[PDB]
Amino acid sequence: MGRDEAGITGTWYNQLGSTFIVTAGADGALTGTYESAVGNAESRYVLTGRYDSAPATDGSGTALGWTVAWKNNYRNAHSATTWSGQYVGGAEARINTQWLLTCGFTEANAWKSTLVGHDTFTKV
Amino acid sequence: MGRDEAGITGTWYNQLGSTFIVTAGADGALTGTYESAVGNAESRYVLTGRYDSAPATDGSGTALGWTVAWKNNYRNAHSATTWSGQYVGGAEARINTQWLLTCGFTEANAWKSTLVGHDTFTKV
Amino acid sequence: MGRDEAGITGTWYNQLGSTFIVTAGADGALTGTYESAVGNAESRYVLTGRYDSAPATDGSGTALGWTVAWKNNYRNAHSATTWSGQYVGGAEARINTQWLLTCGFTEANAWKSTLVGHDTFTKV
Amino acid sequence: MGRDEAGITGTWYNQLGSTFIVTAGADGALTGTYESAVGNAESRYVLTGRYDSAPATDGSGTALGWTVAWKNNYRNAHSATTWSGQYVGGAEARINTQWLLTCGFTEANAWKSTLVGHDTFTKV
Ligand SMILES: O=C(CCCC[C@@H]1SC[C@@H]2NC(=O)N[C@@H]21)NCCCN(CCc1ccccn1)CCc1ccccn1
Ligand SMILES: O=C(CCCC[C@@H]1SC[C@@H]2NC(=O)N[C@@H]21)NCCCN(CCc1ccccn1)CCc1ccccn1
Ligand SMILES: O=C(CCCC[C@@H]1SC[C@@H]2NC(=O)N[C@@H]21)NCCCN(CCc1ccccn1)CCc1ccccn1
Ligand SMILES: O=C(CCCC[C@@H]1SC[C@@H]2NC(=O)N[C@@H]21)NCCCN(CCc1ccccn1)CCc1ccccn1
Ligand SMILES: [Cu+2]
Ligand SMILES: [Cu+2]
Ligand SMILES: [Cu+2]
Ligand SMILES: [Cu+2]
Ligand SMILES: [Cu+2]
Ligand SMILES: [Cu+2]
Ligand SMILES: [Cu+2]
Ligand SMILES: [Cu+2]
Ligand SMILES: [Cu+2]
Ligand SMILES: [Cu+2]
Ligand SMILES: [Cu+2]
Ligand SMILES: [Cu+2]
Repeated sequence: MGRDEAGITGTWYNQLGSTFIVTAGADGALTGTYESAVGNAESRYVLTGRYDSAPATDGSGTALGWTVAWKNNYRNAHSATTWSGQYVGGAEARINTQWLLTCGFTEANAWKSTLVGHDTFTKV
Repeated sequence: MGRDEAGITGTWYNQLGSTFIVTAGADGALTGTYESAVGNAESRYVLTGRYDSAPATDGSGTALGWTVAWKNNYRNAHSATTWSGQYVGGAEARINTQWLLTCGFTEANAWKSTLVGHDTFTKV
Repeated sequence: MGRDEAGITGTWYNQLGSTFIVTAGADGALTGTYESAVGNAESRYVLTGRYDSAPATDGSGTALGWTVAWKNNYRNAHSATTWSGQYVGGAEARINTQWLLTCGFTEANAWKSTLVGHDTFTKV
Repeated sequence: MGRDEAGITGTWYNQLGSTFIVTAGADGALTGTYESAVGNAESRYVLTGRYDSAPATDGSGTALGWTVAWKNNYRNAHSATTWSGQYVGGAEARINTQWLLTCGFTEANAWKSTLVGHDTFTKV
């Protein structure tokens, strides 16, 4: 059992109103679905990732990350986002992330292929 | 069958001499192992990710991403890296990425928790 | 006179309690001092940057950026931070930024040379 | 006199074929012009920045950064780029950077306001 397996598993919301539904496995796996409130997206997309299933016990956060490729049965935005961040437990648990969204572009446009941002997820 | 399922599946090397061994599934899954030539790492770590399994056919790259949590049976660096990028096919295939490495830190050190970099993977 | 010359000029505070004191020139220059509440820093450091002195008038923010090299008469942390972001006017004006902190490192450690984060500045 | 004042001052080119013309001052100032080979840009734009004028002498690079706001007498792309990186001296001197390009956008589009990339500058 990962230390924060129960704390991570569940439904999370970010500041854009997107919905992140995840299950943390005892082995460090993250599996679930993502629904983005913004951009070229509709409904749920598959996500997978990893988390540190034996974090430090000195008050540090729990490192994790996951990926969504923005293809599902409704749309294909030819892009992928990875979120990299940490789970912070407690009364108001949070997942604090930064993210990289890469679009599949021609070689001449590679310089403008990647957006960077930051999302904060909470359980309410 | 994903368009670039065969082109992605296999063993990749980046400019640091790290080894990225991946299988692309027809459904958009990436599964495999990562071995980093640098940092607080030894041997292979589980990785999972996603890729666009029906990319555009106008010469654009194929968007993808994956995560490694830096825990295995030898070490735990209490951190996770996500790579976000695109697969570029052809005679000298490449996966061009940018990445975010987040460490699990205390709340007071969250400002210095995340490194950013860029890795280029080739098949030789 | 830049459109937001008066709105930008002045004293700003971020969520870490750092102090950003800036003057915007009519030509697009930013000049001032930065005092960081965290890290290897003490007192004020010179900053310089640029801003869009004729922004759009459709409600968009005003793009800007600036650099601090972390050397002053007290300390030298052999590093530089650049903030890239936008000034958002109104009752609760804000400068929303993302930033890159690069340390001068040996060639073998270049992969871990750059931190990424995000700072929000307000006038109170 | 900054340690790398002479090594930095001059004309640099990146992998896109952009031209970075800079003067390093003894006080740590960077001043000059930037001409981008790509994007919504034409001719030269003002740049300003800072560099560590007393770097370590253990083989580490010299940290620096600079900003361009993409307004000049020809065009205004309502955006700013900051480059954060290090000067690496020697036979084939280099400035290795990562950069953040922020567009002035409405509040609803702030999530897609910032591109991230990496540029390598050389003297030839
Ligand atoms: O939206 C998508 C998929 C949805 C992305 C949702 C993002 S994930 C990070 C964040 N957290 C979140 O909860 N929600 C957002 N994938 C293509 C992302 C194209 N751009 C901007 C949007 C757009 C939508 C429709 C038409 C054109 N654009 C990327 C920026 C860019 C780069 C270069 C040239 C032009 N544009
Ligand atoms: O190394 C790791 C795991 C290995 C990471 C390998 C990276 S993935 C991106 C890149 N592509 C690649 O192929 N290989 C590298 N995880 C903790 C990463 C701690 N820092 C730097 C390294 C280190 C090793 C040992 C002791 C201290 N550090 C992060 C930087 C930081 C931030 C704040 C304070 C101090 N340091
Ligand atoms: O603090 C500095 C200068 C102050 C930086 C303040 C930052 S600007 C962005 C942000 N907004 C803000 O208002 N305040 C912060 N420059 C060296 C920054 C060394 N690291 C972490 C701090 C530290 C302080 C003392 C001793 C060791 N570290 C960088 C992370 C790293 C990378 C690789 C290996 C180890 N560590
Ligand atoms: O080009 C500019 C100014 C030139 C930028 C040149 C860049 S600096 C980093 C890099 N190193 C370099 O040497 N050269 C490049 N400023 C607006 C940058 C708009 N986007 C992409 C380009 C574009 C040109 C014309 C029309 C539309 N786009 C940003 C991506 C985005 C985000 C959200 C929605 C849509 N697009
Ligand atoms: Cu430990
Ligand atoms: Cu954050
Ligand atoms: Cu654009
Ligand atoms: Cu399509
Ligand atoms: Cu790249
Ligand atoms: Cu440090
Ligand atoms: Cu305009
Ligand atoms: Cu922001
Ligand atoms: Cu470290
Ligand atoms: Cu020193
Ligand atoms: Cu670099
Ligand atoms: Cu777009």
